[PDB]
Amino acid sequence: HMVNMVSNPGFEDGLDSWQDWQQDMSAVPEAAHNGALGLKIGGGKAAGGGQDIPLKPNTTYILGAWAKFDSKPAGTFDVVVQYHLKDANNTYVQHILNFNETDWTYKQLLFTTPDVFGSTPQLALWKGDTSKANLYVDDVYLVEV
Ligand SMILES: OC[C@H]1O[C@@H](O[C@H]2[C@H](O)[C@H](O)[C@H](O[C@H]3[C@H](O)[C@H](O)[C@H](O[C@H]4[C@H](O)[C@H](O)[C@H](O[C@H]5[C@H](O)[C@H](O)[C@H](O)O[C@@H]5CO)O[C@@H]4CO)O[C@@H]3CO)O[C@@H]2CO)[C@@H](O)[C@@H](O)[C@@H]1O
Ligand SMILES: [Ca+2]
Repeated sequence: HMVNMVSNPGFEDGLDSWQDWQQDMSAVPEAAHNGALGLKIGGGKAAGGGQDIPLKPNTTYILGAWAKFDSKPAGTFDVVVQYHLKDANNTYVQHILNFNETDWTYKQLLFTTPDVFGSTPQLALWKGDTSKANLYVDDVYLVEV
C-alpha cells in the first residue's frame, strides 16, 4: 500500500472519472463512508459503472473497497478488476469482491497480472442485485504491493 491507482476513489469529486453505464449513479452525502460523499447506485434494477485502469504486467495488486446496502439485497454488489488475457481464445478473467452486507464492510483481494494483456483492465462497480435495496460504495483501492 503506497499509491492508489483509482481516480476519484472516494467520490469526493462527484462522478468525475467514473463511467455511468445505466444512469443510476449519484455521488451524495447519504452514501458517504469517508469524506463528504459516497456513491449511490439506485435499487430496482441491475446497474453499475467503472473506470479503465492500465496496470503493469507481472505485478501483484490489492483490490479493496467499502460497501453497504441500505436494505437486505437478494443478490450482491460486486467490485471487479477485469481484462482479457492474450491467449488461444483471449480468456476473460475477473477478480471479484462480492458484498451483500447492510453495515459498512471493507473487503479486499490480491491478484497478479499476466505477462501480456489482451485488453485494458477495467475496475467495475456492479450492483447486479435487482431488489429495491440501494447500494452505497466508497473508498475504492487498487494498489501495487
Ligand atoms: O450501458 C451502456 C454502456 O455499456 C457499457 O458496458 C457495460 C455493460 O453495460 C454492463 O453494465 C457490463 O456489466 C458487467 C460487469 O462489467 C461485469 O462484467 C459483470 O461480471 C459478472 C459476471 O457476469 C457474473 O455475474 C459473475 O458472477 C459471479 C459472482 O460474482 C460470484 O463470484 C459467484 O460466486 O460466481 C458468479 C458466477 O457464477 O460476477 C460478475 C460480477 O461482477 O457482469 C456484467 C454483465 O452483465 O459492463 C460493461 C462494461 O464492462 C459500455 O460498453 C459503455 O460504453 C456503454 O455506454
Ligand atoms: Ca467518500
